[PDB]
Amino acid sequence: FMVSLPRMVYPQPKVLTPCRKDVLVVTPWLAPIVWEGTFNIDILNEQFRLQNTTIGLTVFAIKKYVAFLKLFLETAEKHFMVGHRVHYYVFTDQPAAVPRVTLGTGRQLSVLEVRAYKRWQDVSMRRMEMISCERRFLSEVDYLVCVDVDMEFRDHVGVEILTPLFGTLHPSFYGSSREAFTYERRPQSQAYIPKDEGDFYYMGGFFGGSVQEVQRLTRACHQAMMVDQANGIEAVWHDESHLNKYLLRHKPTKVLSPEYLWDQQLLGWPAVLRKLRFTAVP
Amino acid sequence: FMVSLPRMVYPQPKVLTPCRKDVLVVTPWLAPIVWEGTFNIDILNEQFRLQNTTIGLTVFAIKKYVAFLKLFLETAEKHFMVGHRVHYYVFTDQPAAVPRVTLGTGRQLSVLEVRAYKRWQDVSMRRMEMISCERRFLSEVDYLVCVDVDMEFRDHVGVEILTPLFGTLHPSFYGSSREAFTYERRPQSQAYIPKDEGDFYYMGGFFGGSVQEVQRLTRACHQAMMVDQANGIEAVWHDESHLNKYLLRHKPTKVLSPEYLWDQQLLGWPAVLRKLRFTAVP
Ligand SMILES: O=c1ccn([C@@H]2O[C@H](COP(=O)(O)OP(=O)(O)O)[C@@H](O)[C@H]2O)c(=O)[nH]1
Ligand SMILES: O=c1ccn([C@@H]2O[C@H](COP(=O)(O)OP(=O)(O)O)[C@@H](O)[C@H]2O)c(=O)[nH]1
Ligand SMILES: OC[C@H]1O[C@@H](O)[C@H](O)[C@@H](O)[C@H]1O
Ligand SMILES: OC[C@H]1O[C@@H](O)[C@H](O)[C@@H](O)[C@H]1O
Ligand SMILES: [Mn+2]
Ligand SMILES: [Mn+2]
Repeated sequence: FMVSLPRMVYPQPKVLTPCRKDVLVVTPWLAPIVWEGTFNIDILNEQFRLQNTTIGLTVFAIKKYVAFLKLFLETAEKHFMVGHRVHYYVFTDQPAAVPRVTLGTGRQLSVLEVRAYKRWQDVSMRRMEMISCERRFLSEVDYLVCVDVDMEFRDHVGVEILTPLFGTLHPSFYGSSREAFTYERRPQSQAYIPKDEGDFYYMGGFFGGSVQEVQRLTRACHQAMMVDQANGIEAVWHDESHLNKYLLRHKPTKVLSPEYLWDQQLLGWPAVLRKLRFTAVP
Repeated sequence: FMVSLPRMVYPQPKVLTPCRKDVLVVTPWLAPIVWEGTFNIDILNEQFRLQNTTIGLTVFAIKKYVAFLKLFLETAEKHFMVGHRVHYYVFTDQPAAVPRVTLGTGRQLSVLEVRAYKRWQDVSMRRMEMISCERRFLSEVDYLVCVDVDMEFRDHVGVEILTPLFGTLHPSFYGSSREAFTYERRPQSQAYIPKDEGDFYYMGGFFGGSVQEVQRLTRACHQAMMVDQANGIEAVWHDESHLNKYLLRHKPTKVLSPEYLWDQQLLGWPAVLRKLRFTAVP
């Protein structure tokens, strides 16, 4: 039951003036592509607060990556779903290395101890298995957001992202034609996508959705990875290749612009990006 | 469980070329606004067929309005959800006057006999009550679409419209500022909207959604109309005023452009409309 909004005073949307004329703001399957200027966060905040929405955020910090948690969490506190209920799930082989970061009201952190794998490829790839865990998220949160830890928030990341299923435009490929995408190209892999298929190249470092849709996606990608293993093939970009195959065949209901996953050292600050919200740490 | 799409070959969406630059294609609460050029119907058709989607279409044909049914249904057959399962629900005081129109496969028509009210205002207004009926739609269709009968389809009206809750931009007001909207302005009415509120002016002749959301909307508008009656006030534009109050406070998840409800005699064929899909019959 969606509760009625209260009276609100805000600028009228005008149908004969687009917000943004410089970028695609809706996919061909009618999913919004989230850019600054496309959303009124006051409206969205109302809608999601009236539902008492809880967002879970998953992050893996294995081996030396535990060093990135302090900045990741400190800046999450400043920028990520502020005002909403948040549950951080920190998966680590080193529980005692998790920094004690002061949280705002309505926000909590759980440390989930996991095995470290030796190869950084397996650490990255096994996130899907670990995320898929399963009864816990279903009882505790409405949405799950799944990110890389070697990152910092610099600007607003809020309920505008929430939807049944989302992926994020990889910042190196948003302007590329599809044959340039680094999809897995060997037919022997479950992640295979031919040169004439593909909508976008999604980044493995930022995806999410409802708990149900996230469990579906992580289960399907883990199954597909196990099939590849049994067959002696490792996809070119590991979990990210499978994520891309999944999202090709199960279209996301929102797509995040590269505002939401950017690398300023590698790519600068183009005029098309009005905000750099979540960025790579050198 | 959303089933996997098959391989498909279609044009790549390019994030640095918008489809449409001339019109707003997404609302500030991240609802798509459906214009020609924003959707790939082949993708949407796949998505909805894999769900075996059934669409119900409600139409009232009371008193002399039964004359409009032949053209309405004949042209629906040519343009409305072709290839999908369709159930037409024709509400009439004259069952024997319903024309025998030949339907495509997978499509059916039921005639629901109702009382005629004397005043065209009450005939229009009581649609909400009649639509809200209730167990029947829940068992028989996935979505309900609710339209005026004095209309004809001229072009494609398909699954691009389907969503939990939609309204349609009134063709006389899409370019107007909000204080020009003919919302009910008396505070004594449940339909009241102040001059500094409002996103759009939605047309009472074309709305829809999931069966659940449509039942919510029609129930809320009927309750609000009964309150107004008890209080001796009739809103300026009857059901349409209440519809507008509802959609202000419960935002639609898609908005249809005026392609979907147009009057060529009154308003011509502006360049912003690439297609005139469902049009007023003189
Ligand atoms: O030794 C490792 C390697 C990977 N990761 C996790 O896997 C993510 C993906 O790896 P990485 O950020 O190195 O990949 P990149 O962004 O360079 O593609 C990291 O953010 C961590 O969250 C980890 O915790 N420890
Ligand atoms: O005597 C009447 C008056 C109204 N209607 C139904 O109510 C709708 C709304 O009325 P109308 O189309 O006259 O309103 P308008 O489009 O002129 O605002 C009509 O399409 C019919 O579906 C009807 O069936 N018989
Ligand atoms: O081509 C795909 C790759 O692009 C790189 O820029 C990124 O650092 C990698 O993790 C991978 O996503
Ligand atoms: O101002 C609202 C009105 O606009 C007219 O153009 C239309 O014929 C009416 O039914 C009503 O919608
Ligand atoms: Mn990373
Ligand atoms: Mn009409």
